[PDB]
Amino acid sequence: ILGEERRSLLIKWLKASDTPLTGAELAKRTNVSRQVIVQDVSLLKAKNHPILATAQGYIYMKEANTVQAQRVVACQHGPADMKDELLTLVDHGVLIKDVTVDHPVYGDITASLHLKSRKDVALFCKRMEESNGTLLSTLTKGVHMHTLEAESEAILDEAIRALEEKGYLLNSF
Ligand SMILES: O=C(O)c1cccnc1
Ligand SMILES: [Zn+2]
Repeated sequence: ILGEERRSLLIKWLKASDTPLTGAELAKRTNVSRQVIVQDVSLLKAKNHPILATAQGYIYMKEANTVQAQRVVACQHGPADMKDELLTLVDHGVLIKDVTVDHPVYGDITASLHLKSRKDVALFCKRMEESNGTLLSTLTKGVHMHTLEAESEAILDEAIRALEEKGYLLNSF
């Protein structure tokens, strides 16, 4: 009963929230561990709840008041330019929805980043360097995909052109 009560609260809180809720926050609200929250959300996903774990916390997927522009972008940068690439995108008001790496063993690996602010980017880059941080390894020579989302196609164009000026796009060859 208590586990089902806890998961009912998680759904309520995620539906009411306009921002990601960290596993740590959800764990503190329910007196469990972040690991228990992982298991709760896993069970909810198997019940077809569209809950996504992002780099900033859990979100319940729903639609916006205006339909946003979206684009798949092929990128490439050196092993020290991740923070500058991501900051360039959020500074143009672009949501960095995900990143995909073409891994020789796993195939395409996609992480739901949902980076939106400078603080999102700074905290994510710090946490990845403090861990193993090998999602964008020497395996693809920095080549990777992003799904980007913005209010207009004009805004995506300016952000993508800002990537090219820094040499962060995959050069058609
Ligand atoms: O965009 C990048 O460079 C990136 C994003 C997530 C993880 N590693 C690299
Ligand atoms: Zn990138």
